[PDB]
Amino acid sequence: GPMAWASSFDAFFKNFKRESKIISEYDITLIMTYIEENKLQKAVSVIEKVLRDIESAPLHIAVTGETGAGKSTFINTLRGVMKRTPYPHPKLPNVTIWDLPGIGTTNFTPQNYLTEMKFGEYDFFIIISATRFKENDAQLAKAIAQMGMNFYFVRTKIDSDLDNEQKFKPKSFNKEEVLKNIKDYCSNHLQESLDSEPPVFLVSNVDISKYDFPKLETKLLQDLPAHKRHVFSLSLQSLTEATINYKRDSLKQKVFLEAMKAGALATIPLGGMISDILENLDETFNLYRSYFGLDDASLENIAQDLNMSVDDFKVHLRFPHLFAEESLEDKLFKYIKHISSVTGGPVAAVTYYRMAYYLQNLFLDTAANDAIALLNSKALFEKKVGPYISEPPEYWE
Repeated sequence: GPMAWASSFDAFFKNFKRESKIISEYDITLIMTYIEENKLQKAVSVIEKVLRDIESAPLHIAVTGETGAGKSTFINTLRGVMKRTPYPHPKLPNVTIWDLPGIGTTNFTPQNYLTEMKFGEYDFFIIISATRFKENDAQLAKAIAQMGMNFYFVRTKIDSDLDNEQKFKPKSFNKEEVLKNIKDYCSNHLQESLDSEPPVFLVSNVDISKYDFPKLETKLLQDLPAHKRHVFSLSLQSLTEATINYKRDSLKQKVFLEAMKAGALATIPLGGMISDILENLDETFNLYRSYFGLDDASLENIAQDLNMSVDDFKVHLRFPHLFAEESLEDKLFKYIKHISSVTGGPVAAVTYYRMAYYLQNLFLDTAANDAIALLNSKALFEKKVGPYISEPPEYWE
């Protein structure tokens, strides 16, 4: 009883990368304590409080740097698009990317710049440069860290410098040597002023899949408070498998907690059929489609590149057909048996909410696999219908 539901709870959250956990290990420890003491109502009120903090958590990101750093293109690419300027995210009103003028552009000291730019409103600072980070940049970072906050040095316009070098020396172009020289110069000069060797993230302003942008996103996740990881995961653009999987895992944890909130303690059965639960979940499912870029509007462009209609293209995606007919409820019985033999399942006494949980979990895993397929839509289809059953040799194809 009590001891077994705490182990399922523990075993569920053990399955996730450390930087993706939306509750802290203290939260988990508290919740497990109450479950083990047979205080499930107390455990539920903790989960409710956690979920309220998660759902209302705002995200304010300060991007500080000079105008030559392409700050505008950087900010638009984050959002999928002497005074600070806000740029709300187009899909998430509670996310705001702020354009902060370069400290060198102003004439403030670091401490005065921070107070002028309202440093307490932000979750972290991005210090951006298209060139090298000056000693004033290092002084700013030092102040930010003294305020107990986080900063990240981002060197942008990497694609422009590689292009110039490539056109300069087409036959001896060494991509990795350019990157190493750029990063080392930036690192070595920040190390002299700053107490520790700060990481420097090399990025393209127009393509967040490239260079160090993936490692940046992982470090930002890892440094944020646990409850802020969900809204930050949602704010990412679903353009890499890692980013898609960050969203998948964050939403899977959230629906697990929602299941316990709604169904750990309810006891008169709600009744209905699986078809009724699915009807009730229809708007939730559409919200999930929107998180993953699977809504009809987003699927139009991709279907065109494949000379298909959205209806055609959706034949080859799994989420539309997940529930059909071998009956559905037998498929679900076996699914539940598989999962709950492994991680115990959700803490949900109410069948309605137990099944809502599994239906949402399944939809989330499917939507994420579909989104991953969208990254390489044409090639996947062309390989699928074409004859070859195996992968091509390395540099031939």
